[PDB]
Amino acid sequence: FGLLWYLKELRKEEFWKFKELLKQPLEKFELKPIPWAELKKASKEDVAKLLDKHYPGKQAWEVTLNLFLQINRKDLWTKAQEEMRNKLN
Repeated sequence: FGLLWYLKELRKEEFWKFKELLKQPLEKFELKPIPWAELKKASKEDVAKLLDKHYPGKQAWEVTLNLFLQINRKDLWTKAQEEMRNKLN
């Protein structure tokens, strides 16, 4: 779960916002939000698994990166893009 490598960097309040945003309408991608019942006491590892269950493929990364921007972690956005660009070489 390469997603978890970045998710682990969220501090407590940023992670709470991240989970709340996952349950709300995802208007930029017209995807279905994660049903709220599934995020009851979800740890960082659990969220990484839910992202891969619900938004497999590039979708999970698209969602996660967009949420990073909404919770003011553009540092993590930039790091994730850098990894993805390095994979294209």
